[PDB]
Amino acid sequence: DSKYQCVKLNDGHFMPVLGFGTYAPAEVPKSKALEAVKLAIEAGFHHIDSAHVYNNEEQVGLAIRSKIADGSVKREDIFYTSKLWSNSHRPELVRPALERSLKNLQLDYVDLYLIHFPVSVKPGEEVIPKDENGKILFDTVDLCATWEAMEKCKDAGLAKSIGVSNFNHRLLEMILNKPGLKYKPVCNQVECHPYFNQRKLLDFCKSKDIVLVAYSALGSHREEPWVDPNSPVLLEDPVLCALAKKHKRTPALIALRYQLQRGVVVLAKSYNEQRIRQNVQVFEFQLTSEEMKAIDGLNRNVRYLTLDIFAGPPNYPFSDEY
Amino acid sequence: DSKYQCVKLNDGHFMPVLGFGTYAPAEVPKSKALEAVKLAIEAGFHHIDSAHVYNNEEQVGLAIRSKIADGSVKREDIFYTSKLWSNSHRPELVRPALERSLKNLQLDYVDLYLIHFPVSVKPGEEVIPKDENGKILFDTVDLCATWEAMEKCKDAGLAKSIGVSNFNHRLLEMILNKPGLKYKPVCNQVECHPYFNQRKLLDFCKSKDIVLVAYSALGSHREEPWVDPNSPVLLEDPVLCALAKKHKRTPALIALRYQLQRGVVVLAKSYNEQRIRQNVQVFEFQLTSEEMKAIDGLNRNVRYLTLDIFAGPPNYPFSDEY
Ligand SMILES: NC(=O)c1ccc[n+]([C@@H]2O[C@H](COP(=O)([O-])OP(=O)(O)OC[C@H]3O[C@@H](n4cnc5c(N)ncnc54)[C@H](OP(=O)(O)O)[C@@H]3O)[C@@H](O)[C@H]2O)c1
Ligand SMILES: NC(=O)c1ccc[n+]([C@@H]2O[C@H](COP(=O)([O-])OP(=O)(O)OC[C@H]3O[C@@H](n4cnc5c(N)ncnc54)[C@H](OP(=O)(O)O)[C@@H]3O)[C@@H](O)[C@H]2O)c1
Ligand SMILES: C[C@]12CCC(=O)C=C1CC[C@@H]1[C@@H]2CC[C@]2(C)C(=O)CC[C@@H]12
Ligand SMILES: C[C@]12CCC(=O)C=C1CC[C@@H]1[C@@H]2CC[C@]2(C)C(=O)CC[C@@H]12
Repeated sequence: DSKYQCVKLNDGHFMPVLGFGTYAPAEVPKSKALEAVKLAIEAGFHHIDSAHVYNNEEQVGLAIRSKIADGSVKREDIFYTSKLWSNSHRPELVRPALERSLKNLQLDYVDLYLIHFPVSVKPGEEVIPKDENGKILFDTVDLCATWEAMEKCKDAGLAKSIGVSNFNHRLLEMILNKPGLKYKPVCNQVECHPYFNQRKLLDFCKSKDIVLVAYSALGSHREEPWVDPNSPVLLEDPVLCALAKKHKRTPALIALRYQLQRGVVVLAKSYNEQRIRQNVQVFEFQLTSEEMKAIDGLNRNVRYLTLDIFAGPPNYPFSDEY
Repeated sequence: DSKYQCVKLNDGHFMPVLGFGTYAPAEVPKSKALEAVKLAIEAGFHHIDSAHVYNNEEQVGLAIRSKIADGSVKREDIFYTSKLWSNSHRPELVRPALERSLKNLQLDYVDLYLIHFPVSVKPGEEVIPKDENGKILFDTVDLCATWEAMEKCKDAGLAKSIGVSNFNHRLLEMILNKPGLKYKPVCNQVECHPYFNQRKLLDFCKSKDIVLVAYSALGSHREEPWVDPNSPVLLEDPVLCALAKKHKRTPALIALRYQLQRGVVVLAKSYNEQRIRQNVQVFEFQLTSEEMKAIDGLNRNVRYLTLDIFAGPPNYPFSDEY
């Protein structure tokens, strides 16, 4: 209980292998993230994933400090992730954005800070800046300079570990090859589930001792207009539903356990007390090789989150094969 | 260095996934055991595996206490395993054997106690009792009764968890189907390596929430007469050597990593300070799907430890398919 399952990252820190997702669609009020994160900690989640752009870090920070102050957990046993939004990729703005997140959290450091998405937009107060014709104002930024600035955040102790999200093979290579590289990314957080299992990019990341962290592992929030409402619903999949019945679990738990067995650190968002608790059952059963092969067979090239609002610049990550 | 990778067992306890093997052939002085377990703890091993029959518990116990007393580690961060030898299967001899191990160790409890080998031999003080012409004297003991005595040792707090070693499918079912079963075995510790990968037994264990723990994962001690001197040397395999070269590791480290990635808890014995430290590097890289498949391909029905001196009784575990 005072113990939990973690993986060693390439900088020597440890990451719990089940993480709590905190993004909620625009219609959901704030008090909701506060209570959900408390419940998550209560249930046994020790890894909590957020971002500046989720507009919840005040509530998330409060939940974590509340659970430390009530004695449920110590700060050392919470692994909190934040992410740098694309209007702060300029290296002059990286540390201020991190300090801005720490101030909202009222925490002294994050355990992990990520580059949220590799397409940069113009700096300023708008998170999606637009021109007088409604066109997104993209910015030309060298992400190797952004990386340098993230490395100095780790040196300052403001982020214990640094990594990336939504990077493809070419963009990881660009960082791993950077002149004067000090710290590799510990992770690449990307969409990953049995309809899009990312085996090629997963193998690339394993070959470089980068951990792949899976978001939308339950099929995503399905929030319009980010996700099309006619994409297939992952947790309705017949093979997952059959395995869940066989195991007396649930399709979600099957989807979660698949990732754990393939060496993926898996996130799961739920703001529902029963499902938050149910998701921790991932550690209570195992899948056989034939079950794991049946789930591998489900891959169908369904990307829920294409984020094509950001397509056009060379750093848009999803037009490459991987 | 206060975190480390563990798996949850079916009784709620946690087992670190790399364990330090302490058996050495007769010719090696027992002082090497004391020194080796101190090095292993110093290198970051938190799981230590021994047995009454290894004749080293006085030394292993002293190593553990020496590292507790020096402030290196706390008792709650060592996972210590002992095993019940076959001269003590009669239920009335199970607790006296556990107490005898605890007195030799000077510990108040083991974290794990296993039935070492399912064939029983005549009770008394010899661990391999022989007749007038040097033949083993076997005994007829109902392992379900043995198991009940094991459950009472767990209830007494003298073993935090209980499990088995060298059990096959049939023998595990015997236990799982016993009327009145209180505690399933948490594990089945068996020979496991790329030449004998146990995929059938491993799948069955995963389906029953039992963790398979691999011994002889580096290809065994190769001690004669227990291991056929003509059997192939695991760590000379060209697939393992090629993956070690690709990874800038060693064939031993590839064999260890393979087990971690298939959900097996792996032991490694070394009494060499350099190799003890090297073996912990298992947490510093990852194998790709392609490399895992290539290692899967090596399976070749080579069992180093046939233990065929115990063949004949029906509980001899290695005749069955799995
Ligand atoms: N790096 C990035 O770009 C990025 C972008 C997106 C997201 N993320 C991170 O990844 C997290 C997870 O991804 P996601 O937000 O898309 O959602 P997800 O985890 O795939 O969850 C999808 C949905 O599953 C439901 N659910 C959860 N547990 C369940 C269970 N046991 N049974 C049935 N349904 C269940 C949730 O509804 P209820 O809440 O009603 O349970 C939720 O709406 C995010 O919250 C965020 O922290 C990162
Ligand atoms: N349950 C049971 O029936 C059972 C029976 C047998 C054993 N076991 C348990 O499992 C343990 C391990 O099995 P094992 O004793 O057969 O041996 P093992 O772990 O397969 O292999 C040990 C041999 O490998 C060498 N070695 C270790 N690390 C190495 C490296 N990095 N590179 C090259 N060589 C390396 C050791 O030599 P050095 O020492 O010289 O380094 C030794 O010669 C035992 O010690 C015991 O704790 C259980
Ligand atoms: C990152 C994000 C949330 C998590 C998710 O899954 C999908 C998106 C895509 C667009 C982001 C959005 C969060 C809020 C943003 C910044 C806006 O206010 C307009 C664009 C939008
Ligand atoms: C059980 C054992 C240890 C670990 C291992 O690898 C397998 C063996 C070989 C046979 C056992 C031995 C321990 C020493 C034994 C018990 C004797 O005193 C005569 C037979 C011999």
